[PDB]
Amino acid sequence: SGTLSTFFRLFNRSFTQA
Repeated sequence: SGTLSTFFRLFNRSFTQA
């Protein structure tokens, strides 16, 4: 479920870099 964890990991990582 959850998910949300992963989605938040890719969203934060992508926002930080790029």
